[PDB]
Amino acid sequence: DRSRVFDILSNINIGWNLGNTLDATGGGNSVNAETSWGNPKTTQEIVDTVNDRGFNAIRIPVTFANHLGPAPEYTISADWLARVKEVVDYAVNDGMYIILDTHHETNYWLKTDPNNEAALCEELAAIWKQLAEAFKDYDEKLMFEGMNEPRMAGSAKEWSGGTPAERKLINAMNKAFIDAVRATGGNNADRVLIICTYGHNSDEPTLKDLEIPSDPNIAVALHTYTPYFFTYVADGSYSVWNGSKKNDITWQYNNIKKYLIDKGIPVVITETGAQFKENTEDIVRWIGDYVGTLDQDGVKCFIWDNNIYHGNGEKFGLLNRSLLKWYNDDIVDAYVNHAA
Ligand SMILES: [Mg+2]
Repeated sequence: DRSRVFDILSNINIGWNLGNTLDATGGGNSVNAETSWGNPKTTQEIVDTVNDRGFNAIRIPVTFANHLGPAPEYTISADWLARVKEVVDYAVNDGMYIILDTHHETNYWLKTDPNNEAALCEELAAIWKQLAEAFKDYDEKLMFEGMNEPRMAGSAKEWSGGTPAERKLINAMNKAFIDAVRATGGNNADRVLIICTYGHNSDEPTLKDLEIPSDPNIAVALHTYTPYFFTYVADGSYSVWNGSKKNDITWQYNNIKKYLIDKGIPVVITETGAQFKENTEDIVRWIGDYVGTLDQDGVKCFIWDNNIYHGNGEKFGLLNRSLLKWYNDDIVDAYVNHAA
């Protein structure tokens, strides 16, 4: 029975990612990494604003690599650990549901070479042991997500669920993550731990090869920016949403129900969203079809928000953090009022 995890997740309206922030990789071994991709330093007020709008869950992506000491201890720089804790505490201060992950480790040490399994598992465990210790006394609203889109960057199947060998490696890494956290005890004994597929991919072969831990306090995370050609800008992309492509969402969701939901495994969509293409009305309709599909089985999602809206880049921005005002209240309304 995994009902405790379902109970905790049911308290979430919809979630929000503090993107391009603690996950940013500039600045070297410095707290300045946080602002290295152009976002302002996070404040209590920024977090309050997210909560107040109706996003009562926040995902805090963090890239640790540059703040780590040498193997085998991989000691997290004290200044960085303290700053990560400060940001998590903004959310705890507001009684929010929280996901803390490791993030762009994939730029550094987290390269899914099956021949390097031991070193990979050991580094992931060494990092999570330290995080679990730091947050050992935190309550059940704080969840850990072991990895983010773990893959081999540049590989042929980087974004299609990788290879069978890589997927076995992911299973091993998910276990190492769970094992390291549970070993620290305290509230970490039953904290919700969120494992993932290769690249957070949700294609059938990827789901089919996913090992499900016997640990009853886990959830499986996926990233479904579906359809890719609506949500991203690429040759072949479109900004119009009239429902004709809803099938792309339905098909994929059916594989998620087949392999996870209908088996009683908790699923969380820890990233999704649609880049702004001067198509407010279309995104509002897509949200209805996409989030409405997840709502059928009470699956929760967290929206990616990188604070990019007017400028160049992937325009996932929703909250203008400097002004504490939302870039687009119609899109934001559709998200937070999804259950209405
Ligand atoms: Mg306890």
